[PDB]
This record gives sequence, C-alpha cells and structure tokens, in this order.
Amino acid sequence: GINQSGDKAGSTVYSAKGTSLEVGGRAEARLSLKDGKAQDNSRVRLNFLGKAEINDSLYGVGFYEGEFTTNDQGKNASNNSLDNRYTYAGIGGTYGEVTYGKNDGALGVITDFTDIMSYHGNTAAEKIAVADRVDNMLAYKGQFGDLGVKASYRFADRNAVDAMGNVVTETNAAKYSDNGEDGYSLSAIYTFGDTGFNVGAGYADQDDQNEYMLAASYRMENLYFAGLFTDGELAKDVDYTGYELAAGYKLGQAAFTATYNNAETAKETSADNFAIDATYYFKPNFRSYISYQFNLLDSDKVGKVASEDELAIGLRYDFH
Amino acid sequence: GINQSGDKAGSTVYSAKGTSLEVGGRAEARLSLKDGKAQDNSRVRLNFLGKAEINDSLYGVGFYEGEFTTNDQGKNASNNSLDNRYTYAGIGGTYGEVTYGKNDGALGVITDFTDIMSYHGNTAAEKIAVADRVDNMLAYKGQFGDLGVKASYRFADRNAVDAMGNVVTETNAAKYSDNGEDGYSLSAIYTFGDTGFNVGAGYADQDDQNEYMLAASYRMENLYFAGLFTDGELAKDVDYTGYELAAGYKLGQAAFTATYNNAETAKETSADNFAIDATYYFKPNFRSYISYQFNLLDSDKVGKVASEDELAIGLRYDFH
Amino acid sequence: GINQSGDKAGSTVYSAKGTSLEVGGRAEARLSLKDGKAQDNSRVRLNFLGKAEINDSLYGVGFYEGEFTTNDQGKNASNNSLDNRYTYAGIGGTYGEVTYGKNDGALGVITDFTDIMSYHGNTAAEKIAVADRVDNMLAYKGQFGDLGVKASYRFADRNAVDAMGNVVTETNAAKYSDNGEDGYSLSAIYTFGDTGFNVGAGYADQDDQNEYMLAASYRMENLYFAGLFTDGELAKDVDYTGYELAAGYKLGQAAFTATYNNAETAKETSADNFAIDATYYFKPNFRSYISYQFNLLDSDKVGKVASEDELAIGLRYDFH
Ligand SMILES: CCCCCCCCOCCOCCOCCOCCO
Ligand SMILES: CCCCCCCCOCCOCCOCCOCCO
Ligand SMILES: CCCCCCCCOCCOCCOCCOCCO
Ligand SMILES: CCCCCCCCCCCC[N+](C)(C)[O-]
Ligand SMILES: CCCCCCCCCCCC[N+](C)(C)[O-]
Ligand SMILES: CCCCCCCCCCCC[N+](C)(C)[O-]
Ligand SMILES: CCCCCCCCCCCC[N+](C)(C)[O-]
Ligand SMILES: CCCCCCCCCCCC[N+](C)(C)[O-]
Ligand SMILES: CCCCCCCCCCCC[N+](C)(C)[O-]
Ligand SMILES: CCCCCCCCCCCC[N+](C)(C)[O-]
Ligand SMILES: CCCCCCCCCCCC[N+](C)(C)[O-]
Ligand SMILES: CCCCCCCCCCCC[N+](C)(C)[O-]
Ligand SMILES: CCCCCCCCCCCC[N+](C)(C)[O-]
Repeated sequence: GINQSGDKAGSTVYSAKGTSLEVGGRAEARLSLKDGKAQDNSRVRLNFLGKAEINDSLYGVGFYEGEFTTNDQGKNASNNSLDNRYTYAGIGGTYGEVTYGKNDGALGVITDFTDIMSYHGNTAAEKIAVADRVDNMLAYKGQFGDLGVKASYRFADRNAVDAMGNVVTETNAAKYSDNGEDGYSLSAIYTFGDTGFNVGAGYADQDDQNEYMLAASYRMENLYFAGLFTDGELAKDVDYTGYELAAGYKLGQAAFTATYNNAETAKETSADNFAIDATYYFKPNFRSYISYQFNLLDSDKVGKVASEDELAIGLRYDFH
Repeated sequence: GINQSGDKAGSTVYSAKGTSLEVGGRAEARLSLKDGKAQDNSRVRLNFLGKAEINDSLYGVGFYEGEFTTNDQGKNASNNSLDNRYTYAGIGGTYGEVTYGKNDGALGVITDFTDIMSYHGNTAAEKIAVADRVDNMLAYKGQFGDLGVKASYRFADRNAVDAMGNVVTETNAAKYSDNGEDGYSLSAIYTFGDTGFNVGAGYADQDDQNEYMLAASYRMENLYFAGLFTDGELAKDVDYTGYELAAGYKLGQAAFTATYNNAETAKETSADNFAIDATYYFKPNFRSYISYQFNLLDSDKVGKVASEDELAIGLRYDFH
Repeated sequence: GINQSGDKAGSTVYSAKGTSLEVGGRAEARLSLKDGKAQDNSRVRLNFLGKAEINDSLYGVGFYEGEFTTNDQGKNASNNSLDNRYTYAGIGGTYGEVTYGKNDGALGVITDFTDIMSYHGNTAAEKIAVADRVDNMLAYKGQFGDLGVKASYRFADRNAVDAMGNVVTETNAAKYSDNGEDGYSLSAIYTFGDTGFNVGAGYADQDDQNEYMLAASYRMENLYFAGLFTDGELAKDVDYTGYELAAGYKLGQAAFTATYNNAETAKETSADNFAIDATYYFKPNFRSYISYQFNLLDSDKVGKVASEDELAIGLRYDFH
C-alpha cells in the first residue's frame, strides 16, 4: 500500500478445492507536462495468477503480466506496443518460495523503503539486472520470524560463435559459448517487533558491475520517514553513489509524499530531484493524483532539456 | 445494435457492491473475394471494462481493447500483429462522462446514421483524428432528454528539437517543442419525441484540417432510412465532399441493408459504392453474413485494381 | 493426456442457458542446457473459448490463443514478443465441425501417435502448412464411432502485380493475382474395438509439396507403444523421409517415455535422436519434468553445434 505505484492483487474468476485463478492489472491515464508541452504516458496492465495447493505445506504457482501502450502522434494509428513484464513458474511452502523465468531480484524490497510516490521518486537508486528483474534466473524469498530474506542467481546466456569467437547466426557457428552475464543478489530486512522501525541491507554482482545498499525506516500511525544509501560500480572503475530521503503522511483518504534524490556517476551529478505529490483514494481501486518534480541539475553543465521540471496528472483504475 | 459492425457489451467475471469487471470482444472469420482472388481478413478482439461506484451520482471507469490478426501467406508463421484500440480512464455521473487516454471523438455517432452494414459501407464519410479516435485527448459525452451531446479536445504532442529546429533524439536536443497537432470536435443529436425521426450535426478541427457533418434518419416498424452529408478540407485547398444513403429492413431474424456512398477529393471522384447484404442472427452473439460491393469508379480514370467489385463472407461470435 | 506437451482445457468464467466462455493456457518454466550453457525457453499461453448452443444438434464457436515470451540477454529489457497461434470461428453439430481462420490441419492427430514427450520428440515427422496450422483455410473434423476423420482446404492468397508481373504494392499494381499456395489435407483414424489397437493415416498437398503418413499404436493399461512413418516431397524432386518410434510407462503419479527419431532430407540424414524423460504430476494442472536427448548426428558431417546433446528441465502450471 505504501508503495503507491506498485501493483495490487487481482481477483478470483474461478476456484475449486485449493486451486484458483486471479485476474488483475490496471488502466492508468497519465498526462506529462514539460515546458508547457504535453505528452500522453497512459498505460494498461493485465495479469494472471494461478495457485494450486499440493498439500498443507506445499503449493505450485504460475504468473504472467503484460503492459500495453499507444503512441498516435496525431493520427488514428495502429499501435503494436507490448511488454511481457513477468513470465515465471515456481514452488513454495514452509521454507519459502522459488521460481524460474522473468521475475524480481532481491534489491527491490530495499528500494521500496523510499519508493513511495505515485509517479516520481526512485531516481537515485539504480539496480543492476540480476538485482532488478530479468529472465534466465532462479529467485527465492522467505520469512523467518522478524527477518525477511531474498536471494537470486542468474545464468549466463548461451550464444553461438565462429572459430574466432565472434557472435554469429546458429547456422554459421563453430561452437556454443555464452555472454558472461551470470550473477547473483542477496538482501535482508529486520523488523523490530512493533514500534515501527525497519532496517535493511543488500548486495548484488553481475559481470563487471556490483553494488550494495543500506536502508532504514520509521512508521507510526499516519506518519512515515525513511532513508536509503546505494554504492557500487557500473563498469570499469566507474563509481555510482546515491542518496534518497522520503517522508509521507495521510489525512483522511488523501495521502501526501515528498522525496529528495541525489545521484553521482563518474564524479558528476547525474540526478538531483525534489518531488512532491498528492493522491486521493476514492475507492480502493480508483484514485487520482497530481505531482511536481523540481529538477536541480545545473543547465550550464548538462543542458536545457535534461534540467527541466516536470508536472504530472493521473487517474488510476485497478482491476480487483 | 442497428450499427451491426460495432462492439457488443461484455459480461461480468466478478462483482462485489458497485464494482465490477466485464470481459468482452469477438472472434470474427471474414473471407474477401476480389477478381476471384481470396484474402483472409479474420480478426479477434478482447476487452476489459472495470467500473466502480463512488456514490449514487458518481463512478470511476477503466477500459482496454486489443485486436489480433494473422498473415501467414502460405507458411505456419509467427504472428506478432497487435493493435491497442482503446486505453483510457475516466470519471462520470449526473452531468455525463469525461475520459483521458485513447478513446472516441464526437463524430462517430453522426456517421453511425448510415454505418449500418456488417462489412461494407462507411466509405464516404472521412473523419479527422480528434473526431475519430486518438490519444492525448480529453473526451466528453452526455445525454439530456431528447438531446445527445459529445465533445473532445486534443493536445499537441511534445517533441524534441536541436538548435535549428529539427526533430531529433532527446539526448541531441536543444529544447522541447511540439508537432502542432492540437484540435477539437463537437456534435449533437436531437430526437423528435416518439416519432422515430432523428437529426444530427457536428464539426471538427485539427491543424490544417477541418470538417462538418449533417445527418437525418427515420425509423418506423421494421424499416429504417437515413442520409448523411460531410464537407471540409484535408489540407491546403484539398477539398472533400461526401454523400451517403442507407436503407434497411428486418424480417423475423436475419436483417437486410443497402447503402450508396459517393466521395470527392480534390475535385475528383475518390469513392463510389453501392452495396447490399444479408445477416442472419442464430443467437444474439452468433451470426453469419454475406455482402457484395459494386465498385462504380471508372477504370479509365483510377485503374483496374481500384475499380474492382468485392464479395465478402463472414461468421461472427461475440464474447458474452 | 498422452500427448503431454499439448494444451489442456480451460475453465468457465461465466455461463448461462447454453452459452459459455472459458479461459485457459499455461505458465511454463523451461531451462535448456547445451554444452554446459543455459538458455531460458520459458513460455506463457492464454486462450479464450466461446460456445453457444443454437439447438439440440447445432452450435457456434469462437477461439483465440496467444503465446508470450521474453529474451532479456542480461538486461531488464522490454519484450514485445507475441504469437497469435489460433484465430477462428466456426459452426458444428451432428455431422461434425467446420471453421474458418487460423486453425489446425488434418495431420496433427497422426503425428500425435508418437508425440508423447514433455519436451523432446516429434523431430522426424515434418508437416506442410495446410496439414499443420495455417490461415485462409477451411477446416473440418468429425467422430463417428471408432472413426475419426479430419480434412482441410486452403485458398491461395490474393496479391497484386505490375504489368511485368512483379509483386508490388496495391497502388502500383496492374492487376490482382495470387501466390499459388492453395492446397488440401485429409486424415483418418480407426480404433480396433476394445483391443487397444489404433491405426491411422493421412495425406496432404500444397503447391509443389506433398506427403503421406502411416501410423499405428497399442495401448494397454499402463503400457503404450507406437510407430509412425512419413514420406513426401519438399520441392522439385527433393525427397523427405521420416521414422519415429515411441514407448511409455506409468507408475502412480509418474510418467516415463522414450523415443527414437530419424529423418532424411535430400538423401542425407538431417535428424537422429534418442531421448528419455520423467514427468511428475503433483496436481492435474501442476507438473515438473526432466529430459535428455542423445544426439546421434556425426560431427564430421553437419558440425559440432548441430550434433550436441541436450538436457532440459521444466516446471509447468496450467490455467484451469
Ligand atoms: C504513503 C503515505 C505515507 C502514510 C503512511 C502511514 C501508514 C499508512 O499507509 C498505508 C498506505 O496508505 C494507503 C492510502 O489509502 C488511504 C486509505 O485510508 C485508510 C487509512 O486512513
Ligand atoms: C439492423 C439493420 C437495419 C434493419 C432495419 C432495422 C430497423 C427496424 O427496427 C428493428 C430494430 O432492431 C435493430 C437490431 O438489429 C439487429 C438484429 O437483431 C435481430 C434479432 O432479433
Ligand atoms: C503420457 C506418456 C506416458 C506413457 C504412459 C501412458 C500409458 C497409460 O495411459 C494411461 C492414461 O493416462 C494418460 C494421461 O497421462 C497424463 C498425465 O496424467 C497424470 C495424472 O494422473
Ligand atoms: C542470509 C544471511 C543473514 C544475514 C543477516 C544477519 C541478521 C542481522 C542483520 C540484519 C539486519 C540488517 N542490517 C542492516 C542490520 O544489517
Ligand atoms: C510541512 C511540510 C510538509 C512537506 C511534505 C508534504 C508532502 C507534500 C504534500 C504535497 C503538497 C500538499 N501540502 C502542501 C498540503 O502538503
Ligand atoms: C543526503 C543527500 C546527500 C547528497 C550529497 C552528495 C554530494 C555529491 C558531491 C558531488 C559533487 C559533484 N562534483 C563532482 C562537482 O563534486
Ligand atoms: C521541505 C523544503 C522544501 C522547500 C520547497 C521549496 C520550493 C522552491 C521553489 C523556489 C521558488 C520559490 N520562489 C520564492 C523563489 O519563487
Ligand atoms: C424491396 C427490395 C429493394 C431492396 C431493399 C433494400 C434492402 C436490400 C437488401 C439486400 C438483400 C437481398 N434480397 C434478399 C432483399 O434480395
Ligand atoms: C446522391 C449524391 C450524388 C453526388 C454525386 C456528385 C457528383 C460530383 C462529381 C462529378 C465530377 C466532378 N466534376 C466537378 C469535375 O465534374
Ligand atoms: C438470411 C441469409 C443471410 C445469411 C447468409 C449466409 C451465407 C452463407 C455463405 C454461402 C456462400 C454462397 N456463395 C457466396 C458461395 O455463393
Ligand atoms: C464408414 C464406416 C462407418 C464407421 C465405422 C463405425 C465404427 C464402429 C462403431 C463402434 C462404436 C464405438 N463407440 C465407442 C464410438 O461407440
Ligand atoms: C483408413 C484409416 C486407417 C485404417 C484403415 C482402414 C481402411 C478403411 C478405409 C475406408 C474408410 C475411409 N475413410 C475413413 C476416409 O472413410
Ligand atoms: C520420481 C520421478 C520424478 C521425475 C521428475 C523429476 C523432475 C526433476 C526435478 C526438476 C525440479 C527443479 N525444481 C527445483 C524447479 O524443482
């Protein structure tokens, strides 16, 4: 719930004797304004979740989600835009859950500490693929008392090469190889009983990229505060450092949040944002919002386009 | 309903006190014959409608529709043909309904006066984008007594330009601009009590394009008559003028219709069609039909291909 | 059931008085290992089946199925991969069922004699388009006692040619023609009473391609054996010949299969496979499996890549 931009659970269309199917997703209208110029960023999601009990401590699972968009640019055009965001199957029970296929890595729940806005935020906490969301990957999650644990491992992708090792078509190949894109990620979160305090940390590595994250949060009644720190290498000796702060509170159905994000890549500031929004929940599956991002990049460095502020206006319906 | 080619409403997959989800669409097999040569024009549609009541005079809505086709050309090929026809969210109530995202403009309900065939017709009533269906657009509709009103406004699309004003990548851009494709549309329909007589009119404008339409219809017992006139400019001094006539009758099940369509572009005849069909309704969601279009373009002007007649045969199943 | 890799029936989401809609499909995680190198071959399917009774011996039908995949190659990429596998509508009753749109030809049920593995097999029984699955085709099937009959006919696809006879765009064309890809297929299967013996055979022809198939099987309690032979022409005078053997055994919740596959194209061996697998059914709609294919091609001929063994590991959830 606090991660406002994230998916909500869908609803049952059939069920019987331990086995069910839920359909979910959203229709979200989004208008973006930059320098008084408008862009349509609306999006639809559809998803399907199947779950089958094997016994009282064992079950199977299957999941798909797709995203659909348009880009007319002034004509009634044909729009062939599709993104298969999740494709996996898995097994779970007392020991937790394990899946294969495109699914989330371990660091998402860490970045969730400060990723609480409806449209903006989450600009200074980059995640590498194995830590984020990618296929050819085994993914695990589990909960033991007040400790939550996630982990993932990704295989390098098979390819085909000629005698010298250049990537080529499979018909013209001398042998199989791989792209060296194997990797792993790991994260842990401890909840201190009640009192509202959470702490979390994580690490990830893939090819010549690596990173770690530290985070903490306090939640009390209608108030919330959190902080997050990210540090690693994107390649070479290229350093990345990110800071995020977030605060939010609720008044009736209205939720209000603000974040500060600051990122540094190769010893220059690549992101510097203060953003604010307001979201009104008419119903659990119907909401409206408005958001503004103050861009603090220079404009002598960087440039005019990349230093522009942004206004966003949204209307979101959820299927469930 | 009289507009036979249009969508029918889908059916509920879950509900729970003012909130529902409906799934709909069609599987429509269509064979096209020209000069004794056959083409498969079959199509599938799937759509999802969510609706949530906020109160006795207020609700929210979200909608998506996609269309799916194949084009094998003699091989068992992979077919990645998708069209996202609708993507919008909106709010409605006592005063009517307003939406944002790709949805219909105002002139469709006007062209519906003569658009009554299962396959042919609707060839001499061109609609510009704001009047037809397009994104980055606010759309409104309402009904008050015997008066129906529709309206829409579309924003110009943001783009990025270099110092010289050339459209370029955002990374290579000196500033933001737009494509000048803003516009609007408006239409009204009046019903003369219970007399079966209807009149309608509309207007639309976008960049160097504009148009207006006038229409009238009469319905009595098992008979229907209608006329439609379209006039405007597609650009420069490129004039467009369109005339359509339609008549139909019903006998038990199976419906019979005929239309005449005639269009003139740049002071030359660009469309000239007389068409007849028969459609048999086995069930409300299962029908068959057959249609023939007499092409009356010359062949000395125009050409042999563009002056050919067409036979069409269809079988349509609707999901509900 | 015996054709393990094939679809299972979906489940009802709504129904009323003879008319229903079923949603089905799968989420299937699949890991492929060749030369110690891993490839993600996971896939999702979604399908929608509508059926409406007209009377005690007459009904209508509409069907769609799509397949969805990812190919990240180490990045969190956008994946626009869709395949519309089926798009058809049809009518059926006492005499059987007839459809138009992309659907199956007649020879699939013949290749089903030995196509019983979860992942491998079915490598030496090539089917031409009209016999396989393709659009612009009328398809018929029926069952009368122990006789199953299937047939199909496909039209050539309309195209457009210039004065010189070259395929060109419709605006630049002198006339309509076609690609000469018309054809037909035919097949039959008899069950020899309650003896466990089945015999089947089929034939197909399209443009300059043709083929026939012969098959037989014996099924008794928890044992199964079958054989299949394929012979025809792929073009001009270039020959194709295929041989398949299959065996299977069942123990409680557990299936075990093995197949031998051998094909010859243009008087050279193009396929040579011995494969074995094991599949465990936790629930009717949740299973796991592991499979190994011994590749028997030479390696001096053909090459190293095309002669590699393969290990496969799978986890399959079915939507119903
Ligand atoms: C995200 C804003 C920070 C407020 C955190 C306080 C703890 C409650 O957060 C739950 C997520 O809020 C969902 C908003 O839904 C509004 C429903 O109001 C019910 C409680 O007033
Ligand atoms: C439907 C094409 C126009 C034919 C004239 C119809 C005007 C007469 O009023 C009948 C109105 O019903 C229109 C519905 O048509 C759909 C077919 O439904 C037949 C099932 O009974
Ligand atoms: C499927 C190939 C395995 C060879 C043994 C089958 C011979 C006996 O047939 C018995 C009927 O079962 C056929 C369907 O099996 C599908 C999986 O069912 C497992 C759930 O009980
Ligand atoms: C999977 C290895 C488990 C290591 C976790 C050790 C438990 C105490 C540390 C968890 C709390 C998070 N933090 C930030 C304090 O490290
Ligand atoms: C006391 C200042 C609180 C700053 C954080 C508030 C979050 C942003 C709220 C959006 C603007 C609405 N407002 C002004 C009522 O807070
Ligand atoms: C709590 C937010 C902390 C953000 C402060 C981090 C400052 C980054 C310093 C980099 C300055 C850029 N440079 C290269 C000119 O030094
Ligand atoms: C929690 C502190 C956040 C403060 C937000 C202040 C926004 C700064 C905008 C600058 C414009 C103000 N002014 C007066 C210069 O126009
Ligand atoms: C009174 C007949 C004059 C035509 C009426 C207009 C409807 C034409 C429908 C075409 C159907 C062909 N049919 C069966 C009527 O001959
Ligand atoms: C029932 C409506 C009939 C509309 C037909 C209009 C005919 C105009 C086309 C004539 C040829 C154009 N022009 C002006 C060059 O002669
Ligand atoms: C009430 C009759 C309307 C239903 C029309 C159904 C037509 C079936 C198609 C038959 C094809 C005949 N044809 C075109 C080959 O001559
Ligand atoms: C043209 C030959 C007629 C078809 C042969 C009929 C098959 C024999 C009938 C066996 C009946 C079996 N069963 C289970 C379907 O009832
Ligand atoms: C023909 C299928 C395999 C069993 C062979 C039995 C021979 C009977 C052939 C006559 C029936 C032909 N058929 C089924 C197309 O009607
Ligand atoms: C008792 C015979 C059972 C044969 C089936 C064995 C399947 C191999 C195990 C694959 C499952 C891998 N994993 C971890 C995803 O479950």
